[PDB]
Amino acid sequence: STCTFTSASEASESISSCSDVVLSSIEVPAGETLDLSDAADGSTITFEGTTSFGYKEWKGPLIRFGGKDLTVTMADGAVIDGDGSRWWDSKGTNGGKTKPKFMYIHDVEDSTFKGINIKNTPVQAISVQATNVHLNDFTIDNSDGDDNGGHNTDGFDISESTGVYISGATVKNQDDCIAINSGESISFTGGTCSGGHGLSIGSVGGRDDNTVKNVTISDSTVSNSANGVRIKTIYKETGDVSEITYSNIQLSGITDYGIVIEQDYENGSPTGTPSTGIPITDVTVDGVTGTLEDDATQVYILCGDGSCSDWTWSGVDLSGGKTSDKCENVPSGASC
Ligand SMILES: *[C@@H]1O[C@H](CO)[C@@H](O[C@@H]2O[C@H](CO)[C@@H](O)[C@H](O)[C@H]2NC(C)=O)[C@H](O)[C@H]1NC(C)=O
Ligand SMILES: *[C@H]1O[C@H](CO)[C@@H](O)[C@H](O)[C@@H]1O
Ligand SMILES: *[C@H]1O[C@H](CO)[C@@H](O)[C@H](O)[C@@H]1O
Repeated sequence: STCTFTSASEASESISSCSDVVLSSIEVPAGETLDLSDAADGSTITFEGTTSFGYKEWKGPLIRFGGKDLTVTMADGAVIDGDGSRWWDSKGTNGGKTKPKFMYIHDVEDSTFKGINIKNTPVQAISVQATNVHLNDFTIDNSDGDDNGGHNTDGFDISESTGVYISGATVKNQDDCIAINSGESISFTGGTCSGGHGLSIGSVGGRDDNTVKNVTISDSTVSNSANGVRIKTIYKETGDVSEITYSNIQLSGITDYGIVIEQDYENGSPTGTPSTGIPITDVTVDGVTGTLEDDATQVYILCGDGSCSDWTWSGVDLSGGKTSDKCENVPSGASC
């Protein structure tokens, strides 16, 4: 007795009483969240047809998950379409129109999301605040944003999580493919990132949680993006970044930085001066290869005095771009 919902109200009202849920071409009203947070433990949720959202300049989120032992999937041909170009104005979260957050995978545990297919989010696509979740074969296609004013269209923003396993994601966007602001035991593998800002740890600091530990980013590609591999920490803040592994990352058409690790962020931009309250230790880089554009820098490491240590750097083989003469306090295991 699968429950089939054709409206947001039906879902919100009835989801908790259902073990098998079908969300059939829901047109979510403007200014409302498609609220699935009261989903029954152990239930299955399937998206069918096109899920859409009415236009309002508000903060979202457009979709909110919640619960335990969930299985979330998409029917053949199904898509969750944010139709973000309605909001896009080249300013994203920094100005212009108020733009809603898209998908919150918050207050979720021991659940698997499979084949989630998303197009044109207003700003950031997925906010993850979860425990022991698998996010498999996602497609987050914000490629329309390149010519239609997309900005801050992050793939996965991760914070306050433990055990988040992303596999097989494809992210076409205008900002970070993934951004880990905090978390423990986070992995991203078999990913295809294009258009944006790369595979990022940070910015780290100034939040409720400023600890990143045990991150593995591997077997993935990053194309036509500002950065390949990145770790950013905030000037004069505290936290800890450790046990980070980048393995078998292939880059193409990188425009800014192949690998960039810097401890000098303030107000969303580099100051040029690092600080030492957010140590970055036990970082392994093993096999980062590919191509950089003419004005890109291969490697830029801007660490505080003593605040980056115990790095294991090998197989860094980049072609094109420039060599930095601005690196500071580079760990013995590494090189610009
Ligand atoms: C770092 O993260 C990995 C997960 O990315 C943790 O290892 C796993 O633990 C269970 C134990 O059976 C395995 O089934 C999983 O397959 C493991 N995951 C992976 C990707 O290998 C690992 O223990 C963490 N390291 C710590 C906490 O020291
Ligand atoms: C989802 O929406 C329903 C009605 O739309 C509420 O009753 C429920 O609390 C949740 O907000
Ligand atoms: C949600 O759906 C259930 C049926 O599964 C209804 O009983 C309820 O009133 C709401 O429509």
